[PDB]
Amino acid sequence: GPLGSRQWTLEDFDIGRPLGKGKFGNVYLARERQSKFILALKVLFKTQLEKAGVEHQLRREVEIQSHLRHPNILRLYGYFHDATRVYLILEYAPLGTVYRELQKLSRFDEQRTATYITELANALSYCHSKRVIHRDIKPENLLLGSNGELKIADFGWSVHAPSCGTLDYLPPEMIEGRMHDEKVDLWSLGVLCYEFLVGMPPFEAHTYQETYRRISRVEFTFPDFVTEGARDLISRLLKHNASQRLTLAEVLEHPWIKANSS
Ligand SMILES: O=C(Nc1cccc(C(F)(F)F)c1)Nc1ncc(CCNc2ncnc3ccsc23)s1
Repeated sequence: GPLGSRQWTLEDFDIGRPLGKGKFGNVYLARERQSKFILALKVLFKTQLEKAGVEHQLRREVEIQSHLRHPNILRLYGYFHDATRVYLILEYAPLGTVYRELQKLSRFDEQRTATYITELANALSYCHSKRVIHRDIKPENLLLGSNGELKIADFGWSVHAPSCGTLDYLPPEMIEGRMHDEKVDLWSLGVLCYEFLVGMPPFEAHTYQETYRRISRVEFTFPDFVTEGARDLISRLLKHNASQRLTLAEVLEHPWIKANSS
């Protein structure tokens, strides 16, 4: 492909409409001028990265992504900069974010949910084998390909094991500033499964302090419609003791996953 070749500049691209907004910058549709290749560009600001102390994290993300190749991980082809801005050259996800899909549908059926969980678990299995922990799994970081396949994105917070918004997706060991490993992604997977079926994550609250309290205690309940198989998978992922959480192999072979995934 044309985005694997070169020292990229902004003048190499036609810029299109905004695809999304982020805390650290906007994402735009783009077209590479020579090849006419359609892609996305995320535009970040130097001052903003400097002040937050995250420039090395961005370098690490680009480096991590230079190695990862999986159909359920969104490609990051490389980056360039000008005087004031840094630009990430990204694979375009034509069907948008899972975050937006959930807003539109309110909740997902068991089939769509199990299918997304399967694809996520495959992507994460691959990351963990290449010892990469994602650490930032949530619906805004999950995008959809031409055929509706899930693609994980944003390795800006990723680390090699062991080692911005709400607390909703973070496990007890992370919110308490403790040592943590690959099992953090397993907790976030449980949170996602719940959110997909219910329409909101299990520790959601009006305050950071209440979300913190409920995560620490693993204090949550299921609405009446959540089936016993889904309850089982979620309860075996949302364990305070990280070592007790299901492995990804065990998720992919879970009876509820097997029955409902396409
Ligand atoms: O955002 C990232 N990295 C980061 C972010 C903050 C801070 C840091 C730092 F701390 F500095 F390391 C690093 N990476 C990302 N990688 C992929 C992204 C997805 C961008 N969105 C889209 N992409 C393709 N198609 C569509 C369609 C709709 S939206 C959309 S964001």
